[PDB]
Amino acid sequence: TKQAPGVSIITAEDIAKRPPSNDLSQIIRTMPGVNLTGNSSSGQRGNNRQIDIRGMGPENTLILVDGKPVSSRNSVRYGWRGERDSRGDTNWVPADQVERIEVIRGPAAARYGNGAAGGVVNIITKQAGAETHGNLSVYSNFPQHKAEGASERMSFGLNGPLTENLSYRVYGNIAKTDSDDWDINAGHESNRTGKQAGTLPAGREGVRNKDIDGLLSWRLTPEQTLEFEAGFSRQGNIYTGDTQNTNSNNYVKQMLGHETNRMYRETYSVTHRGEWDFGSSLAYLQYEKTRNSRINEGLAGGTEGIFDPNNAGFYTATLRDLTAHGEVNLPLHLGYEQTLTLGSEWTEQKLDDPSSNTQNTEEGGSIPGLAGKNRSSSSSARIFSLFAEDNIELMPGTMLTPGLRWDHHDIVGDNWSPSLNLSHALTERVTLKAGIARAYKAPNLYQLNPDYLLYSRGQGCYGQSTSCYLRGNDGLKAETSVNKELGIEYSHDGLVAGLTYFRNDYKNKIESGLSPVDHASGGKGDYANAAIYQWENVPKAVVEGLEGTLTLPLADGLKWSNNLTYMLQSKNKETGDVLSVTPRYTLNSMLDWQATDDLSLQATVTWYGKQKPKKYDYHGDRVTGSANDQLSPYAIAGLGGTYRLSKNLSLGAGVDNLFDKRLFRAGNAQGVVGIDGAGAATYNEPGRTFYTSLTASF
Ligand SMILES: [Fe+3]
Repeated sequence: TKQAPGVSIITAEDIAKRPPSNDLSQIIRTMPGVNLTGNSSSGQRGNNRQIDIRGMGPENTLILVDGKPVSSRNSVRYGWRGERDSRGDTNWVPADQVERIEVIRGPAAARYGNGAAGGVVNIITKQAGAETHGNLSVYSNFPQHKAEGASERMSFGLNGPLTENLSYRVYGNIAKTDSDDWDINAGHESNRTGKQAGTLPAGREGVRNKDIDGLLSWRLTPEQTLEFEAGFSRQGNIYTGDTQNTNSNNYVKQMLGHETNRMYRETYSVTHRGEWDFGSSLAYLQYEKTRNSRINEGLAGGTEGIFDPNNAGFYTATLRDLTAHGEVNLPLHLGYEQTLTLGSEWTEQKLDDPSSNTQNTEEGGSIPGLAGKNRSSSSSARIFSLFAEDNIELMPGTMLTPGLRWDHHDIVGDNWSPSLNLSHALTERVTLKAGIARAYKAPNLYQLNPDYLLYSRGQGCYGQSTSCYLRGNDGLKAETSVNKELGIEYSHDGLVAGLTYFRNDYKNKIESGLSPVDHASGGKGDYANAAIYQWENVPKAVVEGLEGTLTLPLADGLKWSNNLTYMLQSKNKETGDVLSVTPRYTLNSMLDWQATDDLSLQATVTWYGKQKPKKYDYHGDRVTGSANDQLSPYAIAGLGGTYRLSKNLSLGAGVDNLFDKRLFRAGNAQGVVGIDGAGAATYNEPGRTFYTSLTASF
């Protein structure tokens, strides 16, 4: 089945039948335990939502492609409020070239090591066969309201042998998602007075995609395969006014409709796969080079994450990410039928950022230890990792799975991530599952680099109105989480019913500090001698909720599926504020009618529960007025079909958001001077949208 406790598979069939516009996030997010959320309560860049597992935030969601980590978003400046001006890392593989997606949440994901505290999404691509196969895929959508960005997507796939032991697979994609009109939020905006009069919170960023992958699979022996692949992707945005704080200047307006960031993402990977009597071997080298070219932005206060007119033009941040992976697997007939997996891992992140480390100390006074001018462009970290997993069978149907992961981070120090997963046949129809693991987060190179410096005159300073600096902290402890999960599932003859409880106890979540640890010396006027805060480790936080699935076969022809998220708690236990803002619940329902041999018809509904904004502002003070505004529960319905003309040719068509339920980004969550808060109204919900699709394949 497509749901067990902790885990979800999305198939190619699934992707086919509920096509995403462009980014996979759209379909990935319908899994139990998954939200589409920011990393923080700020609401900053809040139309740039990413995949969240169990309310742990997107930085704790590890994206793999064919088991190889995607780190590209680490090339984007990590801001005061724990957001990046990033669209996330799910738009690198084109929808129609995906074989399947694995979503692994909580204690079952901790093994994957660094940044699987939320969970792991593994995007798996279609591979070459025995014969040569190919495909050509087209999708085009059509919003009812012209404001809203339409999407167009053309991908090709082409696979097979060339020798009896050589195979290849290639794909290409071209896609475009029109940005929402600059003014789509007009009249829904938060109340904006004085200087900040006129200003608009922005709709969805557009994106242009170009993805090209090649693989060779070289099988030199019966029991030896060697794979080479290179990947080339490019995303360039279409700007529609977005800024950290929703303020404007002239440069902003100049760029409306223009490309203001481009990511180039290049991957080369060597993968050797081994299978003999004693068991199975797998090891790879990936080199990921991300170039993040974007218009220079301010780093101070309300100037944080707006285009800086003083210093106009592009800079380029460079991420070199190097990953090497080894495992063997050993069956052991030891009384207990069991299987044993041994592994090393090595990673290096090199970050060059020419712009992030260029906040100066003129207005706030200088900081002992930190040069005010031409501070290093370099951060790096290496993690070395050992692990073993034992997959024990105690008695046919029971499985006990203990594992130890050990990580050496070359700055933060040693981590021990132990794990244990039980699954238990209570009946041939019922399985009880329980898991407790300590998952791992290495601080990001922004949080960790004491040359990385943000400044506020006071509007963004915790526990005061005076000027303050926020500084990187190479002393930081890693984030750990003890993810508990207890679940039950009935599964028999396409009747599936499951309910999981999850609680993640969240130690040393890394966040902008609350207390000053120093005061700067000198500078200008009332701003002189600013406070120094660091990135610190909040001692305790908790998330808590429920995952449900129910699948009823109404007839042979007819399948009713449901996935449930219910978010019980999300508490920073220090401040008492929320971690993420997610909907109180999420119910997805598909009806799948196999209405003929050839035709198949789909109805969908999503219910989103209430959404509540953060309680406290940047000061730690209780928010007031429209900063408290919540989002009411609402639903989104869809009808679609796939009508299959032949073995060679299939067509799709349907409607997202049948009833044109629309929402509009009013701004960020809290008030600043001149810009009333928007509470939970931080994102744009798209309206009615027709779509059509075409797949030719052999
Ligand atoms: Fe300010």
